[PDB]
Amino acid sequence: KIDSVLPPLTVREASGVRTLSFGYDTSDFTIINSVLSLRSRLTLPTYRYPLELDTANNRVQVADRFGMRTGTWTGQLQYQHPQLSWRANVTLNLMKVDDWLVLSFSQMTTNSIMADGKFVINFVSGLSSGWQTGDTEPSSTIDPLSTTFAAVQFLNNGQRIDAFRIMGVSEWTDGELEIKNYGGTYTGHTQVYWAPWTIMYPCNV
Amino acid sequence: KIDSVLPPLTVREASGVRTLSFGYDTSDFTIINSVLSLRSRLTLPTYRYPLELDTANNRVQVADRFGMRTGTWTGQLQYQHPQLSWRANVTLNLMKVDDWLVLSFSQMTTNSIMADGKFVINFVSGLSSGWQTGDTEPSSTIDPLSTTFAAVQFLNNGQRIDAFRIMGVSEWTDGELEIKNYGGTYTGHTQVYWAPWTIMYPCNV
Amino acid sequence: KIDSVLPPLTVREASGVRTLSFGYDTSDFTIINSVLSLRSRLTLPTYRYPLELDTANNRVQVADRFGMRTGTWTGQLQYQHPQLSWRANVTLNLMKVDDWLVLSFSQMTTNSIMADGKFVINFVSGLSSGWQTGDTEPSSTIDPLSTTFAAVQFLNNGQRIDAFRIMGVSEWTDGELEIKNYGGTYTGHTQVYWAPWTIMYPCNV
Ligand SMILES: CC(=O)N[C@H]1[C@H]([C@H](O)[C@H](O)CO)O[C@@](O[C@H]2[C@@H](O)[C@@H](CO)O[C@@H](O[C@H]3[C@H](O)[C@@H](O)[C@H](O)O[C@@H]3CO)[C@@H]2O)(C(=O)O)C[C@@H]1O
Ligand SMILES: CC(=O)N[C@H]1[C@H]([C@H](O)[C@H](O)CO)O[C@@](O[C@H]2[C@@H](O)[C@@H](CO)O[C@@H](O[C@H]3[C@H](O)[C@@H](O)[C@H](O)O[C@@H]3CO)[C@@H]2O)(C(=O)O)C[C@@H]1O
Ligand SMILES: CC(=O)N[C@H]1[C@H]([C@H](O)[C@H](O)CO)O[C@@](O[C@@H]2[C@@H](O)[C@H](O)O[C@H](CO)[C@@H]2O)(C(=O)O)C[C@@H]1O
Repeated sequence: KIDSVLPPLTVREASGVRTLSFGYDTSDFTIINSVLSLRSRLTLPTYRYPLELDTANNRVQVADRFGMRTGTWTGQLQYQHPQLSWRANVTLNLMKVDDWLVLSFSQMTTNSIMADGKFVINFVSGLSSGWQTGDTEPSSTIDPLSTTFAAVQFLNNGQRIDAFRIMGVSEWTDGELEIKNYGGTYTGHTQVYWAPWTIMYPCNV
Repeated sequence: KIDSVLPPLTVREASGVRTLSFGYDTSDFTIINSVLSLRSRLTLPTYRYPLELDTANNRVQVADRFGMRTGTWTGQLQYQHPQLSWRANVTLNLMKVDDWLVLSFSQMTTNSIMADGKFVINFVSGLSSGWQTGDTEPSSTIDPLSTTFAAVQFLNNGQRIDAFRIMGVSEWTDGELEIKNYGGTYTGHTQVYWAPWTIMYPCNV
Repeated sequence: KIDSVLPPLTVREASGVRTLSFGYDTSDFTIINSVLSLRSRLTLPTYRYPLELDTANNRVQVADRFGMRTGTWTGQLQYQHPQLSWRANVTLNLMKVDDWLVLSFSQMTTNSIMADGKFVINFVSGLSSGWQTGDTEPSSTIDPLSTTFAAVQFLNNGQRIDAFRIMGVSEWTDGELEIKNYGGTYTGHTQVYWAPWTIMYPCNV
């Protein structure tokens, strides 16, 4: 039947007995259970967010949402001072940009404030869909995480007086974000007009 | 002749017939068009920017430009108010840091301004090489995207008066960036000296 | 002995002699030194920081420290002006967030200052463990890299006068960071109370 044999196939006549064998690369293959098997089958790694595998085009990429994720918080902005405290209905815009959380305040009119004080935002409830309270937790306990200025107008018996307020992100406790108002320029007033302002802090959730 | 046969190769006599055959692992291989073929050939993924494959060292990395990309815009800064509007020749420095665009203003001397108003930057033309107009488009329509303060000196005509201006990134339309000046401290003046200032906004291009 | 063969094996006959041969997918395999060898052995890429391979779960991810790395600098904050200069003992908090370096100043009381001037931070020494001087080098030479406002109180014979100071990150030279105080509101004073403030600049180290 079989006259000759071509590689990988070879016939070795050792001890007057002709034996047929299959030749293979030792580092590539191995015989297990009397079959040709691959030595070291390479398993492809998985990817943790913000890295993702686009299975449709077999491409690894940074998730789009990582650069920008929007949301809103609806609740009551709490002003706190031992001698004066109030609640104002606000809706603030939120945006996750990389490892930062940005809060955007639109203009607002509030009751009067003391020379210094605290603003508290309770994220326990009020977040738009897709957002969890934990998503607003800062990635550091350093105080302050960031400071910004808010431009205001103090209303005092008809006259509008331009001033500023310095605001610092200082604490986060069980979903309550605390923004300290260290001070700034001040005058006796009845009401405050706040121009829009943004504040951001590190957040890796 | 052929006396013996070593694995993967095996001989089986069944139904008075002796048939030789090649022994293979069924999860590693198969037979396609009567030849040994690999089952499940693993294809290596490609990478979308800012991820890149350094082919020279077979290493996946984040592109260097992602952390920092510089540029300049040369044009006319437009101040807009219904009762007053002007154009000033400026060159502002630009830097792309991750998913942020930073605009850096050098000191400047401009005509007088109203208590509030708009600054417009037309990116349709004026960008340095490598930059396209689309590269300045914000990644969100939230208003404001960011706010900052600019320190100014109002020339009363006899005296130089220190004040501030609050600036907010508010809109981008077909290459025109709009920076609103909500207000701040103010006095009657002939001209404005602006100290340097920076403003940044989210941008994922 | 051997009655017949089966695929991959074939016994083809030509030119008067019958020969046994092994069949293979020519794209998948080849013969090298008369042995079955695979073509195109896939080599897995390595990863450059902030990308890393979690070997335990065979997963590629962004390093945790990339989003947040804390530290402290302890030294003397140097104020510089041709007609006045001093040194104050400070400890400032530092945080690396992505490609940004954030400096956090706690409240401080310093000696009096001129209408404008420079603040210098010498990172050559004073950094907490894990931090090198090179880690504070900006990723661009643009001036200013960033500006912020500091809220101050000018102390002049017991009276406290609220004002602001504009601060810009302007230069880094051999470990010395320079923060220019372009100006802001001012009055004659003997000492300055500074509210807390943060400033950040691009840094890809
Ligand atoms: C940060 C923020 O949420 N800013 C709002 C603020 C604050 O909610 C508020 O001033 C804090 O004290 O209010 C602004 O005006 C809105 C406010 O007056 C509410 C009160 O009901 O009405 C909104 O519009 C109403 C309108 O009053 C109705 O007559 C109408 O039928 O429906 C509208 C629904 O929107 C005001 O826009 C403010 O500028 O003071 C808007 C800020 O965005
Ligand atoms: C943001 C920005 O671009 N700031 C510039 C500003 C503004 O261009 C300007 O003040 C807006 O009104 O100008 C600063 O000064 C430059 C300005 O006066 C221009 C006017 O020609 O000249 C520049 O230097 C010239 C110099 O005037 C010529 O005599 C000389 O032959 O060439 C020089 C270089 O072209 C001024 O630097 C300003 O300080 O207000 C500089 C800002 O960076
Ligand atoms: C940024 C910083 O390090 N801030 C410190 C600050 C400065 O060290 C200092 O005021 C610069 O002049 O000091 C603070 O605390 C002070 C002590 O450092 C000082 O030894 O004693 C002071 C009272 O006698 C004061 O308590 C401050 O000014 O509050 C603390 C701050 O974090």
